[PDB]
Amino acid sequence: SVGNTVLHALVEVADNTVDNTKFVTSMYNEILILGAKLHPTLKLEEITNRKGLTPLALAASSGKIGVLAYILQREIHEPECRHLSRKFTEWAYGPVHSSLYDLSCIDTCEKNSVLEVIAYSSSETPNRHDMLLVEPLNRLLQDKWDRFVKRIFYFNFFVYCLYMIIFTAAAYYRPVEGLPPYKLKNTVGDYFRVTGEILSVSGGVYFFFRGIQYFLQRRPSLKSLFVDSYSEILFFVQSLFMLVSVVLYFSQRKEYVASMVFSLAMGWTNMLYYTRGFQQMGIYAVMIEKMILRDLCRFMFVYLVFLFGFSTAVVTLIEDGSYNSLYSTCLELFKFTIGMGDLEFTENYDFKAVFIILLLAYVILTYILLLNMLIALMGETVNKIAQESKNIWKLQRAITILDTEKSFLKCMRKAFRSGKLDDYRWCFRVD
Amino acid sequence: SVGNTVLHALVEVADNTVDNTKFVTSMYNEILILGAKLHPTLKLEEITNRKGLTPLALAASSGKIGVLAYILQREIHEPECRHLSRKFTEWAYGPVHSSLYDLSCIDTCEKNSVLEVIAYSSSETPNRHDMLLVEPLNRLLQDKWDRFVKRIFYFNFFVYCLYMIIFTAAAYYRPVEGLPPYKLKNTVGDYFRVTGEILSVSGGVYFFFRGIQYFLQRRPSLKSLFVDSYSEILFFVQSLFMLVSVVLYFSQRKEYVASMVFSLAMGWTNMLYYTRGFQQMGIYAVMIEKMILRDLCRFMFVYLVFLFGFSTAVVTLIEDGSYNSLYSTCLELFKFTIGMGDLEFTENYDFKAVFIILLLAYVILTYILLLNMLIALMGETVNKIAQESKNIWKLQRAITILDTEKSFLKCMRKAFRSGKLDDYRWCFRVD
Amino acid sequence: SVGNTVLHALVEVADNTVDNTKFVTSMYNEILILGAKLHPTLKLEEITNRKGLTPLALAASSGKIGVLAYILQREIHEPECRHLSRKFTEWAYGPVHSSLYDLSCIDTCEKNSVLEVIAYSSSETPNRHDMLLVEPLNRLLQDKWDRFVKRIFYFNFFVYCLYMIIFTAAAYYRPVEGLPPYKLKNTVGDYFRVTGEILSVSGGVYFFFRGIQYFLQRRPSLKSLFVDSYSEILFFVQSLFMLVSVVLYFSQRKEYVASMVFSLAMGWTNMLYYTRGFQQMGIYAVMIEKMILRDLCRFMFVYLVFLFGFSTAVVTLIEDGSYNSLYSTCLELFKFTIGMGDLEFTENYDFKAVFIILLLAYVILTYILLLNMLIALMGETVNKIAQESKNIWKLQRAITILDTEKSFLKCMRKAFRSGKLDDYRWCFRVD
Amino acid sequence: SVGNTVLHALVEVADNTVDNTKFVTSMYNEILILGAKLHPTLKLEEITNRKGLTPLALAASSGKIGVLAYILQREIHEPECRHLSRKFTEWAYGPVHSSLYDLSCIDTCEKNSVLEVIAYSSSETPNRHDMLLVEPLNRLLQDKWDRFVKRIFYFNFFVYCLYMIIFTAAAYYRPVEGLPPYKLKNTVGDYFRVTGEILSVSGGVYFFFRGIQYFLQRRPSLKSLFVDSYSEILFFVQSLFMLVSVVLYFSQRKEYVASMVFSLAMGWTNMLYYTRGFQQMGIYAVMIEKMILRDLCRFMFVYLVFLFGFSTAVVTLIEDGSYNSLYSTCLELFKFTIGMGDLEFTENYDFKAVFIILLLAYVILTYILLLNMLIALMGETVNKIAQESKNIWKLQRAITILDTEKSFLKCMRKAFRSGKLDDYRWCFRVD
Ligand SMILES: C=C(C)[C@]12C[C@@H](C)[C@@]34O[C@](Cc5ccccc5)(O[C@@H]1[C@@H]3C=C(COC(=O)Cc1ccc(O)c(OC)c1)C[C@]1(O)C(=O)C(C)=C[C@@H]41)O2
Ligand SMILES: C=C(C)[C@]12C[C@@H](C)[C@@]34O[C@](Cc5ccccc5)(O[C@@H]1[C@@H]3C=C(COC(=O)Cc1ccc(O)c(OC)c1)C[C@]1(O)C(=O)C(C)=C[C@@H]41)O2
Ligand SMILES: C=C(C)[C@]12C[C@@H](C)[C@@]34O[C@](Cc5ccccc5)(O[C@@H]1[C@@H]3C=C(COC(=O)Cc1ccc(O)c(OC)c1)C[C@]1(O)C(=O)C(C)=C[C@@H]41)O2
Ligand SMILES: C=C(C)[C@]12C[C@@H](C)[C@@]34O[C@](Cc5ccccc5)(O[C@@H]1[C@@H]3C=C(COC(=O)Cc1ccc(O)c(OC)c1)C[C@]1(O)C(=O)C(C)=C[C@@H]41)O2
Ligand code: NA
Ligand code: NA
Ligand code: NA
Repeated sequence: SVGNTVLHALVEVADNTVDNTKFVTSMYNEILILGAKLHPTLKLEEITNRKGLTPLALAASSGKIGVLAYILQREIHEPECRHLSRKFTEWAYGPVHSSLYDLSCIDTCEKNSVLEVIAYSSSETPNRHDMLLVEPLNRLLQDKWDRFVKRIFYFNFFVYCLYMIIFTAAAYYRPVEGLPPYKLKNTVGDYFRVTGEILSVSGGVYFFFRGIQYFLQRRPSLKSLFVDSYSEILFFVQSLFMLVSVVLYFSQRKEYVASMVFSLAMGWTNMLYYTRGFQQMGIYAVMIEKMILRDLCRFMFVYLVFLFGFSTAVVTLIEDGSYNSLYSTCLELFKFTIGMGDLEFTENYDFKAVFIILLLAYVILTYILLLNMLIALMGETVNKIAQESKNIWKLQRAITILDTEKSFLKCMRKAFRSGKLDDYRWCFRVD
Repeated sequence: SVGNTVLHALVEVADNTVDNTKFVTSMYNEILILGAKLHPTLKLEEITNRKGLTPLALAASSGKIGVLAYILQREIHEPECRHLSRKFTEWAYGPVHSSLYDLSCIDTCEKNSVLEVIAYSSSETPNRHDMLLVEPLNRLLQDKWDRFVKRIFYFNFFVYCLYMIIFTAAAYYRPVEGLPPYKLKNTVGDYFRVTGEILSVSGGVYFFFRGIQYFLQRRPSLKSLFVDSYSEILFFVQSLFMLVSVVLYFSQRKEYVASMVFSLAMGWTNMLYYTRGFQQMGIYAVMIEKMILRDLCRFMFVYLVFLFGFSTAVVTLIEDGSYNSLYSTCLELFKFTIGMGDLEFTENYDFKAVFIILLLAYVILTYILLLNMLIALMGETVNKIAQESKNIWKLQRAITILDTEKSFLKCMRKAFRSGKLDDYRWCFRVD
Repeated sequence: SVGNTVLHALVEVADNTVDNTKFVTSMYNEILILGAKLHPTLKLEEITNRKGLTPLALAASSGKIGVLAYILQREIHEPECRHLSRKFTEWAYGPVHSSLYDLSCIDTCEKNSVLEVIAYSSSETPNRHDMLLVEPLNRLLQDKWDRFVKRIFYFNFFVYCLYMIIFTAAAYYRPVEGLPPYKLKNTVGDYFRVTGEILSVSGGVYFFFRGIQYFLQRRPSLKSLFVDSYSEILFFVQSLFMLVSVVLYFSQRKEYVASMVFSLAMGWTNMLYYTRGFQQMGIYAVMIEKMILRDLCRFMFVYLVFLFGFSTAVVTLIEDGSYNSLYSTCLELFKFTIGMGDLEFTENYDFKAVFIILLLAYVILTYILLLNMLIALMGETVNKIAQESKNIWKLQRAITILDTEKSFLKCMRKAFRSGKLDDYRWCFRVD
Repeated sequence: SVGNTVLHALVEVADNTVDNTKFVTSMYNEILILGAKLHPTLKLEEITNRKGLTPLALAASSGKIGVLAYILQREIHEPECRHLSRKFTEWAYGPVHSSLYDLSCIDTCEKNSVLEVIAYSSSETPNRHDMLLVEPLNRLLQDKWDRFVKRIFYFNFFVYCLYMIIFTAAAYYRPVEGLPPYKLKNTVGDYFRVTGEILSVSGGVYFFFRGIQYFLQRRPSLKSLFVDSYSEILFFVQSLFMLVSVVLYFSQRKEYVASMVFSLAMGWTNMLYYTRGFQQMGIYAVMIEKMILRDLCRFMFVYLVFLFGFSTAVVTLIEDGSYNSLYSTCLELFKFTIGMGDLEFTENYDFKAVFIILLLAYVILTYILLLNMLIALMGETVNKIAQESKNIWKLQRAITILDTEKSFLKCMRKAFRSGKLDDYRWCFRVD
């Protein structure tokens, strides 16, 4: 009905349990063998459904770990069936076994490769996180990293550091005259300043168009828009602030500074994107992302409810006879959170006992709030957050490898390890 | 002796263990079959005890989850006994099993339904918390939520937000002249102000009478008054502050403001009641409630003992030669807890070493106390607090559904799924 | 060699493991039966060693919980041996079994009873903590609590509250003239003041002599002096401060205030002693004690090493050209711990970069210290600290019951449950 | 190929698992027996590879705890093979077994002893950490500690305390005249000052040469430089600061103070080195070392990225119309971390909303950072950090014993327990 065959149904049946995995594996193997015996001329696994996914691509995209692990490491040691295998063993010693894997459909299917569907999954799949631990995929990604992607990624991080340093210098040394745009001066420092500004705007345009390219190629669902693509959204919003700053700058508004500094701040925090992909340092940025997306909404809602309620109570209580505004009272109550609450910031009230009782209740409740946030987050420290962060680190490495391979910047796409070692299957030697 | 029958004794025997659950289940099944064979004209499970509870209602109210799960999903596949079943399976596929459950006695018994006794239990029962996860009850509550209760609850939350915004505006813009009540002025701003005040008092009266209705219909035991009914108590106390404010306002006392701001503060914090029912955000309000009721007493007693002891020591030590009162010293020592302790807030003493030693001991002991509070709370985070909070979220969802169904605001009570599909058992189709 | 018999050796063999406990139980039963058959006229278990301990008292004092549990609940249902049993079951129903336990040697041996050795042991024994959960002992202690000790303990806590309130009032309203003792005034307030002072000194003398009595009766080893007897030490030191205050007061030194306030502070914190014995509120009172005795020494040593090192570095760096003392610099660096560190508290230096680097290093290191303290304490929260706190709560209840029974304040010692129900064995009915 | 024999390769087989440990045990026993039967005159285990390691030294250095445990406790009870054993039982009681272990190759091999290779390994080995718990090694190290090393270590700690007190006094009382060196005055205070300075520089020279000696003896790889030899690196850097201070002092620079205070601060914090060796107190210093080396880098990178980004945004936003420098803004934003952030530290801007939004975002993000650091560190508290800290404590105790034995300060190296009890195997009695 959906253009698929029995193998896609087999992929759908599996639920990453031992018995169902073995059942699906047995059916998959027997069906492949019988299909080869019935139709030796047909490629059984190359039929794509209406979504353009092969059974291997469907297993990769659907989060079916057992099926993917079986298929990628499938090996056959009987006549009339060796042509259906993907793994081939070259040497068999005690501790080490050297074997050739098939890179076909893993690096490219011309629509949807295995690494692409794994990396660019919706993140709502059951356990895609561990799919990169499968031997051929793990070693392929590590080889791609150590070969050429590592240097390219470090170069991109260095270039981003230069871009941010130039942006910081250009923004720091912005002229303080009124009503932009500003006329240049013959002093060399001003030529360096405008060169830095031009480079900053160029980088902003680059990130803007890269963000548009990402959103058009990925087409986020608008429900998982922030769950995935978080770093891309932050880079795009930083570029949006940069371009709004350019518009305000040429529109003769000093409010361009209001945009620019936000972009500047975002730009520096966007260096955490490059931190992700490091085994030790990337975990921290991953945890920041997950806390902001997942655990910050409820805390900020409850905290702002308490802050607004008690600030409205306090500002109602105080009357002039300084701080008479709701904003000032909100700031004074927020100061308690940062350990700078005066607790006698005004005397412009009647019923001092009421004012002090309100502030003490706010303090006690706010510390209860912070304590409950801590407790709620520490309830998830039993192997959950650590495993999730290591998994996201692996996924970021995979995504970086895929993006760098997509760019290649050399008009040359060849990045295979062993080559076509007839069975031209793009072998991959693993020792 | 208490008007009950053997089935209620069977309910009492069970203790939510596998062996006793199976034993009680076997006895219940055999008793029902034999009773139907002996008295085919009698409804065996409809006999109520002195408390008006059927054996199903007793199992639900008593926290006997195994017996409840057996009864609600009871199915019979033999002649002469099909009329004793509640579950009826109509289709049996691999992944799909479509069945009709019996809603009789779950939505209403005319005195005590299953959902009512589960939701309004004393909370001291063994395992009521997971009773809402039993398939017919979970599906029924989710159906009621998604059907009509979700919109009504969101509307009530929106109306409460409007009420609180109006109250905040009316209280913020209160006149600052002396000796209320204040004469209405012809300016439109004062017409809006008095309209907002009238609406605020109307909402206060509404919450006051709803609190009275809740306490009269529930009749809390005065020992679990705060363990359950916490949100209702907070709403009622907020309304009490509002009405005391009205009395003081018309009694020509400025002290009405002292009441009003507390109500205002409480009103905003009472928005957390609407937060409960959200799977992610409601856990925070649940944790706040549990910490205030359970853990705050211990910490507040120990902290106040240390604060009062050291403040009495300090105020005794200092002598005039500002802060000479016990209240001022208590505030100055409290300031250490919020990171604003001066540690040299006065020089009006002899024995500077004694004063500084007292303050340092207070600081060290207070941080020891806060550390031990953290430790004691973190000792309870091993899958306990999180599970309790998820359970309370489910219970609040059920309570919201029951209250909304009780109101109905349409002079129409019927909210059944499948209707009378002869055996008119108010079927509920689950797929 | 040590005056003991076979039963004491059997007690020593046990190590609170299932197999060794069963072995010791079998040997104890068989040797008791054989001894009764060989010497029917002798009481086998009444022989005491050189320490005055019976085998039951040795098992209780040595922390051999399995042997104690077997002996206290020993029951015999065969002829020629019933006289060797302690438990006597009178009724055996399904949910309830009504039995008589032997209180002989549990309430008194005239030297060392079971409850006395359990409560007043060094606390270094293996599992004295769970010995109070043994059915006869748990029910006996709960019965003693609910019968008469509960009211006496609450009365003592109330009297201590009155004593501390009187002390706080007398010390707060101390005269501010120089050179005590102070001549009285005919105003009634001064008569109340001197009456309060006399009552405060009387309470101090009472606690002084009670502390002496405790230390003479227990004779602490001076190595477990603080691990046990912590509350008694705090009460004794509070009384010592009171008596030193009396001496300084009559010695014409204002330094009596230096003593008095410490006593006052200690007195208020000593209310936590009465908090212990409550299942919930007592936990903090337990945990604080442990943190002071166990976890505070190492943290304070490391923290003071860092504080003193960086304070010496800073005070060396700064030079006059206010804070030039080591004490002032130590206070200014301590202020960082309480969130009140200025970070520019002086400009009296050369090399501002060095000063700021030192302060930033101190801040980062101190927050690492606090973080590592938290981490180390949280590493022991996996059922260890909480269980110890519950156990110490039970032990404090037992100690309170024993002390109250020792006092009795009625010239009447009998507090047995069932009496001499021939075999007059001071029965205790458990249902 | 590497100068080894079969025993070394067999030792390399083990991976500290039960099955491979048993396999290696059986093969090692059979190889030794057959070699003795084939070559009775040869010492089978004395053959060293190109690294100078015996199979025992290889098992110890390679972190093969099971093989080491078997070899060190090897015992033989058959003829023609007793000469191959190391453990010899002298008495066999029920709870006590008194046996003689062979100290040969444990105290010295003349190149690489067992204790030396265990203590001075790279720390990257699988399970060297628990090798010190092997009965002969644990008892030997405890015997060396209690015999003579405990007093020597406490003497060294006392001498270091005197050195640091003298250094603190000499640096505190440094003259405040310009342009060192300072001329000695005839007043006795300056004689004490110059004596203290000479002693401080002498201690610095001592630690400098001891650091060089250590680095020459170990030759760290420069990649594991800080993970092991952290304490020696800190002592060496303290001495480097001392000697740079000496050079600047005689170079007529006041900047010597800039060096001296660092060597003062480090010196006091280097007392934590002596804290290691206490069971309870040393864990804190171990945790500080691990926190600094492992976790501080990533947290400080992310924190400094946020601080620098928002400081650049804020300093760009503010314009003169005080704090106009990036350094001042960085300090003002750092103040939020220590609870002293003003949140209105300047008004020299336009767009107050932008400034306040930036500061609030920085505050919220920084507290998210601290919360995530806490969470990440608490995720590793499930028996991981505590066990590693206890292990490193045991390692430091062993290192202290080895260094003290290396010094001996008595021109006498003999420290064996039982001596040559014929078979002169340097027996060690364990009971
Ligand atoms: C798009 C979103 C969701 C976002 C954009 C801005 C407004 C952001 O605040 C938030 C909301 C916020 C505001 C204030 C405090 C905390 C969170 O979170 C990010 C967003 C969140 C941060 C903090 O997190 C990071 O950017 C670090 C980071 C971690 C992992 C990544 O993969 C990453 O990719 C670039 C970046 C930085 C800001 O962009 C920033 O510099 C300022 C001034 C505000 C931060 O909104
Ligand atoms: C009736 C009780 C028990 C209660 C009423 C008042 C006085 C309360 O303080 C307490 C005690 C207290 C006082 C100061 C600090 C902490 C706790 O807790 C609640 C009560 C507790 C809070 C904080 O908790 C909440 O109301 C949020 C909430 C969570 C879950 C809910 O189901 C809920 O239902 C409305 C509300 C808000 C206050 O009502 C408030 O706004 C002020 C000024 C004080 C709080 O007393
Ligand atoms: C005898 C000891 C060991 C002790 C006596 C004094 C000096 C003490 O500080 C300590 C050390 C100290 C000093 C400063 C901060 C923390 C700890 O701990 C107790 C001692 C510890 C405390 C804090 O702990 C408690 O007394 C609460 C408590 C808990 C459990 C109990 O069984 C108990 O019995 C009375 C008391 C209170 C003080 O006595 C006090 O009021 C002042 C001014 C200092 C405290 O020394
Ligand atoms: C060589 C390193 C790695 C080191 C040397 C200096 C600069 C150090 O800061 C660090 C980095 C640093 C800076 C500021 C805050 C935290 C960490 O960590 C240590 C180093 C770390 C510390 C804190 O840790 C300790 O020395 C305690 C300690 C624990 C365990 C040990 O075995 C130990 O051996 C001596 C010392 C103290 C300093 O030496 C010090 O006194 C000052 C002023 C800075 C600390 O650099
Ligand atoms: Na904290
Ligand atoms: Na924790
Ligand atoms: Na603070």
